[PDB]
Amino acid sequence: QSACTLQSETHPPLTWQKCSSGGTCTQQTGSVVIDANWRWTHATNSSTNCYDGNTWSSTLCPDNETCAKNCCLDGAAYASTYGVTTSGNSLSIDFVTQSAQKNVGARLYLMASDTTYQEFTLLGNEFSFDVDVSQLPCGLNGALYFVSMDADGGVSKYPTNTAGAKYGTGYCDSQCPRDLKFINGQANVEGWEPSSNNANTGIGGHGSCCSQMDIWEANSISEALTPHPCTTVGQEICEGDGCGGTYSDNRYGGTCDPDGCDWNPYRLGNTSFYGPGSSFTLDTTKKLTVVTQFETSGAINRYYVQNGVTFQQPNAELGSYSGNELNDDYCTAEEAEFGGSSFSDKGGLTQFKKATSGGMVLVMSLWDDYYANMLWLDSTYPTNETSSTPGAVRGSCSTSSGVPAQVESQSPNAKVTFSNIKFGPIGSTGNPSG
Ligand SMILES: O=[N+]([O-])c1ccc(O[C@@H]2O[C@H](CO)[C@@H](O[C@@H]3O[C@H](CO)[C@@H](O)[C@H](O)[C@H]3O)[C@H](O)[C@H]2O)cc1
Ligand SMILES: O=[N+]([O-])c1ccc(O[C@@H]2O[C@H](CO)[C@@H](O[C@@H]3O[C@H](CO)[C@@H](O)[C@H](O)[C@H]3O)[C@H](O)[C@H]2O)cc1
Ligand SMILES: *[C@@H]1O[C@H](CO)[C@@H](O)[C@H](O)[C@H]1NC(C)=O
Ligand SMILES: [Co+2]
Ligand SMILES: [Co+2]
Repeated sequence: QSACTLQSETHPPLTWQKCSSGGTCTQQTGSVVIDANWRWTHATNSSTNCYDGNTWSSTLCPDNETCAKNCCLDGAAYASTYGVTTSGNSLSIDFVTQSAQKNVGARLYLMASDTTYQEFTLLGNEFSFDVDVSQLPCGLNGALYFVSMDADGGVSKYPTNTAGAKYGTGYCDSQCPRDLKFINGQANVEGWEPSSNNANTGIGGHGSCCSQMDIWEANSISEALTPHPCTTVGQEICEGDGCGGTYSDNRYGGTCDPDGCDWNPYRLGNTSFYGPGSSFTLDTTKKLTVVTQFETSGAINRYYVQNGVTFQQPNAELGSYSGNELNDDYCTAEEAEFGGSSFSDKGGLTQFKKATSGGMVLVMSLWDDYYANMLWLDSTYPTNETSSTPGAVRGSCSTSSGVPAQVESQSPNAKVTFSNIKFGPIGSTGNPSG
């Protein structure tokens, strides 16, 4: 797609800290950009929509190439349309925003310039952020994560994409998402099927795969840390059901692991660690700090800080594994005890290290789940299982929770706030900000 300018595009500014092994930190100034799927897509020469509701224009978009030629992405009114605001080092995303139309959530990328994404090399480094999840009930997910996207949003590889990172192009993740309207400089109208339960979305014949580090998927009830490897590290198109992921009938596709080696302290047995109020170690009614460290072995370490008190990731015992480091032994014990082979099939932490060794883009989002109601995060899943099934219970939410239309109606003013991002060598991000 190209870019149009009927609506101006001004990326909300966002600062973050780059910290040094020598003990200082230096402020960086970036901005955030909303993903292309949230934008108005219209004809290059008029205001006629190329996509509306969950249907493509059959005349403007008779095939993927003609559609991309005929159509452009336009600018975003971040606050008034999308409920996205920033202030200094803080980013807030509202759940439902009513303007001329209803918007639900957002997916945002951290930019280096107004036309390029910021890249981070995670291996050897740590990433810290503060989060307020107090206004995230059952069924919602405020996510902070990394994906192996191109810094230019795909422009250099696919010159029929001239919109680029400035307009939030080039997304990929371990779900190999097929809901994307543009992939590799072409539309995704071919094979498009509208969602039966979402007036604004559908699933196309192509998806966009790449490695994904889910630092944080969470609400006020549950949180999870999950690396996802793919057989090809970076962005790659996939065809139909070969994509696997949420958007295919068979979740286990050809290249990415859509489940990951997940670590949810509640799921692992510690039901007192994270939740609302003073009965939990971490009180989710209050802001907390989350630090994630990528040691060069390929293992992942985690600690939290709240009100000046520090907590390592809680210990877990699972099969022959015992500890709090997310390492090969944890991931293979998890597959043995909970079931499945997707993570190991796609090459495990060894394959995942190939992604963290290179650059990845920072993503922050807020979403509800039109496929499984977020039950995998915060409830019992599958819902016919009980506490006697290892790993079935992931949080205390009812198995009836998280119906999108219901939570959108009942909790439209839900929101997530991410703030105080700090990145640098392991051991550096707790030092004084600059
Ligand atoms: O009996 N089993 O073997 C079994 C295992 C797992 C089952 O549910 C799957 O659980 C995964 C881990 O919670 C889920 O993966 C998560 O999916 C999210 C949505 O796509 C994604 O954002 C997250 O990163 C990922 O870890 C998966 O969705 C469940 O199907 C069921 C039975
Ligand atoms: O030793 N510490 O590091 C430490 C940190 C935080 C502590 O308490 C928390 O302090 C927060 C900031 O003052 C409080 O949050 C603020 O509460 C206000 C009143 O409700 C509210 O208006 C504001 O928006 C909010 O940020 C929090 O309640 C405290 O628990 C203590 C020690
Ligand atoms: C949960 O984790 C916290 C922090 O490590 C710990 O103090 C507490 O004892 C744990 N509780 C259970 C039931 O494992
Ligand atoms: Co094709
Ligand atoms: Co280690």
